[PDB]
Amino acid sequence: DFEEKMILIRRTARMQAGGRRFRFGALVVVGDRQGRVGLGFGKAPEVPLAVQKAGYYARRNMVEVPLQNGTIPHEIEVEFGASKIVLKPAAPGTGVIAGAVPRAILELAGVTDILTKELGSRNPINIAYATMEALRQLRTKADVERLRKG
RNA sequence: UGGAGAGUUUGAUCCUGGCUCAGGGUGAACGCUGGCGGCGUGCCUAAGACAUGCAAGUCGUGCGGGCCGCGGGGUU
Ligand SMILES: [Mg+2]
Ligand SMILES: [Mg+2]
Ligand SMILES: [Mg+2]
Ligand SMILES: [Mg+2]
Ligand SMILES: [Mg+2]
Ligand SMILES: [Mg+2]
Ligand SMILES: [Mg+2]
Ligand SMILES: [Mg+2]
Ligand SMILES: [Mg+2]
Ligand SMILES: [Mg+2]
Ligand SMILES: [Mg+2]
Ligand SMILES: [Mg+2]
Ligand SMILES: [Mg+2]
Repeated sequence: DFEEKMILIRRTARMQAGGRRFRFGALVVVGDRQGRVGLGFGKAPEVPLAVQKAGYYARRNMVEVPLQNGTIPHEIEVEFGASKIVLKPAAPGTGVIAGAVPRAILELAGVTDILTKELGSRNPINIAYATMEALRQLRTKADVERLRKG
């Protein structure tokens, strides 16, 4: 059903009289490679607990990606903080031309041919968030049609 | 029919921002190594200095000769 991908895991530290106190951050992608993708970022005392928490959170955050012959209905450029993502539609045979973060998402989203580009802050966390916002914003001829029918 | 990023400022974080790496190219050079062939290519520096040979001539159907030679004439 849903395939999970781990974007990254960081160790993060905090301070107390005595020393440092770690936590673990986990960014996890989940999708059915059939138009549904979810992002999840969970943290916990230990990695596993974190990951699991991430996965659990991903499923809580789903996006309905309007796949088309394997690509996206058009181009969007989304800015999440200092990270900017650029998604450009492509023909078949192209493949998923993207950095690891946007890829993992696009792939589990069902996207198969797409032109991508990371601009601004390359921060994986905000890039991944930038992506979901991009996809989430994709519209369709029918969608526009609906909106401008009035 | 066309576009991937990564490492590094912090105890940790986000940002800014420089440095650095992965790719492609070259009339190359250097090191270790070196079997065959085809096609290309080879002073990028002193437009510095050059031994030696060759690199622009040809025409007797424009012309008159010199030199070396043969043949035939005008005479007893
Ligand atoms: Mg770090
Ligand atoms: Mg900005
Ligand atoms: Mg990435
Ligand atoms: Mg930058
Ligand atoms: Mg500082
Ligand atoms: Mg440090
Ligand atoms: Mg501080
Ligand atoms: Mg940088
Ligand atoms: Mg040769
Ligand atoms: Mg030659
Ligand atoms: Mg020269
Ligand atoms: Mg010379
Ligand atoms: Mg000269």
